[PDB]
Amino acid sequence: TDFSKLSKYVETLRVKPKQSIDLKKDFDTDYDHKMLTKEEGEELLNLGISKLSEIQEKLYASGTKSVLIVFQAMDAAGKDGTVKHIMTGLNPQGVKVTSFKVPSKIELSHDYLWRHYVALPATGEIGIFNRSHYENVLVTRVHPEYLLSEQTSGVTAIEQVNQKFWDKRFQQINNFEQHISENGTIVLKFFLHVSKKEQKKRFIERIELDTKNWKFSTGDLKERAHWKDYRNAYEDMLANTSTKQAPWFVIPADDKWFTRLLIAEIICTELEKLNLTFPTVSLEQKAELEKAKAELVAE
Ligand SMILES: O=P(O)(O)C(Nc1ccc(Cc2ccccc2)cc1)P(=O)(O)O
Repeated sequence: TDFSKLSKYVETLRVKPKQSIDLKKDFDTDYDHKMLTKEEGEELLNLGISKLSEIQEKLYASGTKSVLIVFQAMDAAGKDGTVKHIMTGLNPQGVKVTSFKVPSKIELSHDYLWRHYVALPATGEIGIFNRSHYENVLVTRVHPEYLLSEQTSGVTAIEQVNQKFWDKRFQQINNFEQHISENGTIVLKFFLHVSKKEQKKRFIERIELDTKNWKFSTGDLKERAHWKDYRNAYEDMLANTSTKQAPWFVIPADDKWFTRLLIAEIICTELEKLNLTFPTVSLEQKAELEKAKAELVAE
């Protein structure tokens, strides 16, 4: 069955703990051997959103768990659109998106995890980090001068930054994710993997659409010039922070409907392992219900 074929492909996207990573070679930005049509993918994606909605309702109602979903990607990979698609299927009461911008002055007076810790989901809730704590081994690794504005980083000069520094943040991040995973949080992390070619095509398409044009600010393409350093930082990150307990998935991003299908599928699969059910109505509660109803009929 197609779904079964989809389910098998999905497992190839999970980053194994003791695996090495080459994003050019070991992971696709688009997939040729798609086991379904686009119109089928849209159908299935819609079933996924409804299932996720049922899960969210059960989670809010009864569950002893929280859920944290992380999105990282290069610009124009489809990250915001994906977040938005997932989100509008869900109850706003139980879901919270946090897009972490450049740190505030206050946030810069705490360690780099603090603001992420502060924003964690409460039990019964779903938190989505659109960008995350991982920016601290990505954008700040490509742009290590940013560490000089970090009063907690202990970096007065970029020569001080080396591989041990990054290893040490990887260990911090893992410890953090392990702690929350051992205290009720399900952690799931998605890297939307767009090709340099497709990013260009999307950038040009945005530049030529007058409806979207006004959102461009000076230097929005700067990160594309550091494509290779980002690739490197992503590779090293993915090889050292995917655990069985807090896995990374590398999602091909060059076809958006498919990217969305995959993420919805993985989230459903993973949260289905919690065996969430609605509360059931005991005899005592049943009695109360029938008593309440009799009072209304008798007014
Ligand atoms: O989903 P939408 O909101 O319609 C699009 N978002 C978007 C974000 C930033 C910009 C400014 C910009 C950035 C780089 C190159 C040229 C222009 C334009 C549009 P999209 O994510 O679908 O592209």
